[PDB]
Amino acid sequence: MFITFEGIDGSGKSTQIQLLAQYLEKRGKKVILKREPGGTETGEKIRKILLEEEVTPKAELFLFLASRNLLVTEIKQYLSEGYAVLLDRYTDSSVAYQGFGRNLGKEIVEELNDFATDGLIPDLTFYIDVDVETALKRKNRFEKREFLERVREGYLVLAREHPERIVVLDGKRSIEEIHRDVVREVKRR
Amino acid sequence: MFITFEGIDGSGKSTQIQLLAQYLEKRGKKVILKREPGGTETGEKIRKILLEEEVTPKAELFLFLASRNLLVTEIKQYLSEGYAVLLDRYTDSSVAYQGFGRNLGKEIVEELNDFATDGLIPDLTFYIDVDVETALKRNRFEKREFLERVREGYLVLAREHPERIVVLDGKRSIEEIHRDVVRE
Ligand SMILES: Nc1ncnc2c1ncn2[C@@H]1O[C@H](COP(=O)(O)OP(=O)(O)O)[C@@H](O)[C@H]1O
Ligand SMILES: Nc1ncnc2c1ncn2[C@@H]1O[C@H](COP(=O)(O)OP(=O)(O)O)[C@@H](O)[C@H]1O
Ligand SMILES: Cc1cn([C@H]2C[C@H](O)[C@@H](COP(=O)(O)OP(=O)(O)O)O2)c(=O)[nH]c1=O
Ligand SMILES: Cc1cn([C@H]2C[C@H](O)[C@@H](COP(=O)(O)OP(=O)(O)O)O2)c(=O)[nH]c1=O
Ligand SMILES: [Mg+2]
Repeated sequence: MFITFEGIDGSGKSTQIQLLAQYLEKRGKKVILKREPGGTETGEKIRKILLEEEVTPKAELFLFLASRNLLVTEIKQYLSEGYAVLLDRYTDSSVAYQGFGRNLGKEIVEELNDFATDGLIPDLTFYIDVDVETALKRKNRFEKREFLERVREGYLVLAREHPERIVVLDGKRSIEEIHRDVVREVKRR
Repeated sequence: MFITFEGIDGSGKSTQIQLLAQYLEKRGKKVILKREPGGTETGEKIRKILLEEEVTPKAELFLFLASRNLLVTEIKQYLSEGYAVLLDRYTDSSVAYQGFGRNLGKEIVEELNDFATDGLIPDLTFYIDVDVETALKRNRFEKREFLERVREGYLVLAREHPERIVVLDGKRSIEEIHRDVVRE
C-alpha cells in the first residue's frame, strides 16, 4: 500500500496525510509516514538547502531528485514488508513545480523521476485541488501566485494523464469532509 | 577560454592548474579558478554533503549535477566577460566516477551532464593519469578497485573523444608535466 498526497502549498496535504495515518493505525495497519524533500538524514540536509537557499531551476530539480532517490531506497523495503507507506509529496511535485512551474518540461522531469525512483510508482495519489488565492490565504520561495497557478494547472494535466492512480479531491471542502473522501477511496484495498 | 583538469585523487590536478594560472597572470590574461564539486556558495554546501555523508550512486550523481549546474551558470558569465576559466574537474569526473566507478552507465551520466551544463564543452581538458597506489601516496571516493574502475573510465573516455582530452604522465616531474601543458 503506497499512497501519496499532492497539491499546492496550503491545499491541506500535511493535515490530510496525518488524519489518514491515524485512521490506518487505529485499524491495525503498519503505517510509515514520510515527507519530501526530506525523509532521510541526508535528504533533510538537502531539504534545508532547497528551502533556505535560492537555486537555479535545474539544480533545484537535481536536489529534489537526490533527496527522492535516497527516500525511495528506504521505503521500498517497507513496502516489501506489508507496511503502508504514506508520502507527503512525491514525483508529481517535481513534475508540477519544476516541470510546469519552472517550465523545465513535463516529459523531461518525468523521465528524470523514473531514473530517480527506479520505477516505484504509487498505487494511489490524492491530488488536493484548490485555487491559489484560497491556498495562500490559509497557508517559502515557492509560494508566488503566478508560479503556483502554473503548478496547479500542471497538476490538473497530470490528473488527466494518470486517472487510474490520481484521485482529485475538492480542496474547498472542509478538513473533515475531505478526510471522508480520503477514507472512502482507500476502502477499495 | 575554458580549461579543465581531470584524474584521480592525487594525480596532480590542483598543482598543474595553478601553475597554468600563475603563467597566464604573468601574461596579462584574466583567469578565474573554479573546482568541482563546489565553486559557488550552495555548491560548497553540496560538496560538504558529498564528502561527509554516505549516499546512493544516483543521489551522489544528482548532487554533483546540482553543484555543476550552479557553477556552470556562474562560468557562462566569465566566458562572457572575456575571462579565462581554469576548472579542476568537470563533466568527465561524473562519467568516470559515477558512470564507470559507480557503473551508472556512460551514456546516462553523459546525457544528464548535457542537460545540467547546457551543452558547455571545455576547449581543452588535461587528463592526468597515474596508478592508484601512487595517487593514494600523494575520502570515500578513494577505494582502489573503485579508482581502478574510474581510471578505466577516464581512459575509455580519452579514446572516445581524443579531440580535447590530452593525457599526461603524473608519474613524471611536476615541471615535466607542466611543460607538456604549457604548449597548448
Ligand atoms: N480544507 C481546509 N479548509 C480550511 N482550512 C484548511 C483546510 N485544509 C487545510 N487547512 C489549513 O491550511 C493550513 C495549511 O494546511 P497544510 O495541511 O499545512 O497544507 P499543505 O500541507 O498542503 O501546505 C492549516 O491551517 C490547515 O489547517
Ligand atoms: N608531476 C608530479 N610529480 C610528482 N608529484 C606531483 C606531481 N604533480 C603533483 N604532484 C604532487 O601530488 C600531490 C597532490 O597533487 P594535487 O596537485 O594536490 O593533485 P590533485 O589536485 O589531483 O589531488 C602534491 O604533493 C602535488 O605536489
Ligand atoms: C517534493 C517537491 C517539493 N517542492 C516544493 C513545494 C513546497 O513549496 C516545498 C516545501 O514542501 P512542503 O514542506 O511539502 O511545502 P507545503 O507544506 O507548503 O506544501 O517543496 C518542489 O518544488 N518540488 C518537489 O519535487
Ligand atoms: C566533480 C566530481 C568529483 N567527484 C569526486 C572526486 C573526488 O573524490 C571528490 C573531491 O574532488 P577533488 O576536490 O577534486 O579531490 P581530488 O583533488 O582528489 O581530485 O569528488 C566525483 O565523484 N564526481 C564528480 O563529478
Ligand atoms: Mg505541508
